[PDB]
This record gives sequence, structure tokens and C-alpha cells, in this order.
Amino acid sequence: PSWLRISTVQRLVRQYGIHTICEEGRCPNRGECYGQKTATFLLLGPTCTRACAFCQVEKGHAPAAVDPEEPTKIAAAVATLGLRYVVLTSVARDDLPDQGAGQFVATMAAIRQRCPGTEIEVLSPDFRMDRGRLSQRDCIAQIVAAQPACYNHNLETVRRLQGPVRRGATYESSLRVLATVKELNPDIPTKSGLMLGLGETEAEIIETLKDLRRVGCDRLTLGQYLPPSLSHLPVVKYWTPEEFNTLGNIARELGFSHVRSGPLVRSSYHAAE
Ligand SMILES: CSC[C@H]1O[C@@H](n2cnc3c(N)ncnc32)[C@H](O)[C@@H]1O
Ligand code: SF4
Ligand code: SF4
Repeated sequence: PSWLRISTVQRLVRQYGIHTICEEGRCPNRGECYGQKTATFLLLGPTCTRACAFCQVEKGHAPAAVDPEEPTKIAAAVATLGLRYVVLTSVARDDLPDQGAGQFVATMAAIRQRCPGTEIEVLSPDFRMDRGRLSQRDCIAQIVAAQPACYNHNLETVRRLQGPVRRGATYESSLRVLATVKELNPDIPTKSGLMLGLGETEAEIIETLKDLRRVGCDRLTLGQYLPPSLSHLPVVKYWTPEEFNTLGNIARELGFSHVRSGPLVRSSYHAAE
């Protein structure tokens, strides 16, 4: 498809022994982003045990050990890069009693102590593997209590494609994450993104936007699914820039703000707005 086509961050992240979901998945947007003094740090990895077929994070049989210095190392990187807006995400940690929620909270505290004024957005997993543990709701509540600038949780695809696309997450559980944020503190903006091109139809995309608005999702991103080289999950369709633009407008008309819609968009792209 024709329309689909420096190292100072790269140096520091490599130097502090930390990880960005960014400089891992070779994100077409860095430098626009880097240029804007943002980046997305990946906590609790670098490997994930879940099986999402679209995701380029290295898979592993065992969870990586939790680094108690990861929060402070991220804060140091933020301070040294002079980042103004930071996104924190993580791999799913179904093995941990709090499913990793504490690591977000610690990292946010470390950043605020060292870099006052830097705004922090969270892209969380679903925390749904709750059985006999701290509840999904309380994992979310721990993070919401730290007052992120935005709480992002991606629905990724429409209802029909949840199984093959995100074997291990669900439509309802991910909707619930977004609903829960607004129940706990309606003043925290919420965000969700979808990847297009996996076989979903425009009718289904609209239904999914309506479902997001029903749980009060303030912000939307739409981008194109790009299959990882050895992924068994095929791309079905390349959505055109015009199609993304008309969907972007539809989203705005349904009440989303900070809408970002385009082939190379990801939920962290231009998050600072
Ligand atoms: C912003 S970094 C994480 C998000 O980027 C998006 N993303 C991950 N992998 C891909 C991919 N192969 N193609 C398009 N978007 C992706 C997914 O929505 C994910 O939650
Ligand atoms: S859980 Fe999040 S990090 Fe792990 S595979 Fe799925 S998308 Fe990647
Ligand atoms: S889009 Fe998100 S993930 Fe890609 S570069 Fe910008 S911050 Fe990193």
C-alpha cells in the first residue's frame, strides 16, 4: 500500500536498562513523539506470558522477575530526557497478587518526586485475573488514586474478533475497566483504541464506538493493524486515509474528544494533545 511507509533516547533507555514498548515495536511515530518529548515505558517485562496474536512483545513461559528499581530507573530516564508527558504501560502479569498495579503506582510516585510537573498517562492491562486476589476494581482503584492525566485501556477490536485477536482478554472485561475508572473518579479522562483491518466491518466499528461511549470513554484512537512478521494473525484490509478521516469525524460526532485516526496511529500517539 503506497501511503504506508536521533539515538539519544535510544541511548539512554539502553543505558538505564529499562524498556519502552516504543523502541521495541519499532513504532513509526517516534521522532514525531520523541520530538515532542514523549515516550511509552513498558513495566514488568520485557517478556509477557499472554498470547495476543497482534503483539510484538517477546513471549515467555515464565514471568520476568519484578525489578524493584524499575520505578526509579524510569524516573531517572524521564528526568534526563526532559520528557514532558509520559505514558506508562505494562505486560499482563497474571502471576502477581496485585497483577502489577503497584508497579504503576510506584513508578508514578518516582516520576513525580524527581520530575515535578511531568504529566503521566497509564495504558493498563485489564487486571481481570482476579480469582481469590485483590479485585479488578481495586487494581484499577490503586492507579486511579494516583491521578493519572489519562487512563487508557484498549479494546483493540470489535466484539466478534476478540477471540482470535486477544485470546485471553474479553470485550466485557475491557469495557468494564473503562466504566470502573469513571465510577471511581469521573474527572479522570479515559481513552480506548482500536486496530482496524482485522476483518471488522464499518457497521461493527460503529457499534463498538457506541459501546465505548456508553461507558463514558472520552477519547479514541484508530490505527491500522500491521502484522508482526511471524504472526499467524493476517491483515484482511488496509483502511485508506480517507476512511480513517471519516471515522474520525464519526467519532467526534458521537462525542469523543482528542480523537486520533490514521494508519500509523497508536493509542499513545500525540497523547499530550
Ligand atoms: C500504544 S502501544 C500499545 C498499543 O499499540 C497497538 N498495537 C500493538 N501492536 C500493533 C500492531 N501490530 N499494529 C497496530 N497497532 C498495534 C495496540 O492497540 C496496543 O494496545
Ligand atoms: S497482554 Fe498486552 S503486552 Fe501481553 S501480549 Fe497482550 S498486548 Fe502484548
Ligand atoms: S506512538 Fe506510542 S508507542 Fe509509538 S512512539 Fe509514540 S509513544 Fe511510542
